[PDB]
Amino acid sequence: MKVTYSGSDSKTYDGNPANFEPTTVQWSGLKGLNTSTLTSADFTWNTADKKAPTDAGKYTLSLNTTGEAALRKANPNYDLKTISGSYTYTINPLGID
Repeated sequence: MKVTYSGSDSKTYDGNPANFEPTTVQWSGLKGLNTSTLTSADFTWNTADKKAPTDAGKYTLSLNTTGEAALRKANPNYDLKTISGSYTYTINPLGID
């Protein structure tokens, strides 16, 4: 009876910004919840500039207010009063032999 999200992903450092993939986010708590309309724009990187990072490190993203509205719109039979979650994205350092 409580909508939650979780998930994780990673890449190896390549000097390019990370590409968050919303299909790696795992949803739970409500049978039949429609998450098919969510996009990368619906989550915000919890970084200093709120942009996708490049440097090796451990980062998180959170569903933002745009994302809350999108999820609510996709589920008209419900009044989704809480949405809680955690999502971790790691950029691993590049091995140099």
